[PDB]
Amino acid sequence: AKSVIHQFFESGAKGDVDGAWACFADDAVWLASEGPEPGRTYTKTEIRDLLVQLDEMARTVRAQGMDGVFEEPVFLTDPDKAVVEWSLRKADGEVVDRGIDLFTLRDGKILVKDVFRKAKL
Amino acid sequence: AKSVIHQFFESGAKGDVDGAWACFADDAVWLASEGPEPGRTYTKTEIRDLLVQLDEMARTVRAQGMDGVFEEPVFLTDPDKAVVEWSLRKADGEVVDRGIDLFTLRDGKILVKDVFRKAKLAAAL
Ligand SMILES: CCC[C@H]1C(=O)CC(=O)O[C@@H]1CC(=O)/C(C)=C/C[C@@H]1O[C@](C)(CCO)C[C@@H]1C
Ligand SMILES: CCC[C@H]1C(=O)CC(=O)O[C@@H]1CC(=O)/C(C)=C/C[C@@H]1O[C@](C)(CCO)C[C@@H]1C
Repeated sequence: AKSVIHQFFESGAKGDVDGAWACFADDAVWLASEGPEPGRTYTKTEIRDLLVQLDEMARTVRAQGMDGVFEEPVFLTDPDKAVVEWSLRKADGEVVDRGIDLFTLRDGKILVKDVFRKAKL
Repeated sequence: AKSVIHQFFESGAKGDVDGAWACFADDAVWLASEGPEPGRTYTKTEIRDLLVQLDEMARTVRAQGMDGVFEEPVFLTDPDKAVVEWSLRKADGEVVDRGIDLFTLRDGKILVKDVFRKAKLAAAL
């Protein structure tokens, strides 16, 4: 892969939960886009179950004709940070979900995945 | 300022709506965190009222010990794009709101301000 962020999305796209989980450092956090904190902090032990959930949601939206698009990661001037823009589109192209992840890396592992999404409210 | 992004947050914090507005290109869009799009698109003519609404929003949080923090922009490898992380916090430090802006700049003006915020919830399902 071109980077550990590329590896994470490539594993996910493959359904390799274990491969994606291994992209995270043992002290990593996933800062979810919704929750009381605001957002929600998931530690590495808690992340694997999130990846299982996401794999089954991915297959369910695909069966409805939806298309999940993850843009190529763009690194910041700080090379240990990068953003990944993403969206969910109906089959014709309409966007129903859109967000961005801010990654923090350390020593080739993901240390923070900070997830944001538009509120279609 | 050290960039038009620095200028924008300097002028907004002063309540200088006109100065903050002038940071936007005439064809700029402010993509708000919430709406049906998802998010909500504001063109430059609609941004000024948003800036006034936000200006009286700031007074009401200011008038309650709440402080907003806007981090220095960090640019992408595309030097016309940058992220600004931000947070609103109570006096005692509790985080009330937190988000990130993705800026697209062009010819020294803001072309896109793409706003994302964490959703404060007990749970999503
Ligand atoms: C199980 C709940 C966990 C999600 C949240 O509620 C918030 C969060 O921070 O984490 C998750 C949200 C998240 O990460 C993304 C990228 C969602 C995007 C969607 O993901 C799909 C299902 C593909 C993944 O396989 C297609 C679509 C673009
Ligand atoms: C930065 C505004 C971007 C907002 C939108 O795109 C519309 C929306 O739905 O959500 C976004 C986020 C939002 O609304 C708030 C309230 C952000 C913080 C607040 O900004 C103040 C007014 C200072 C800026 O001058 C003080 C306070 C910390």
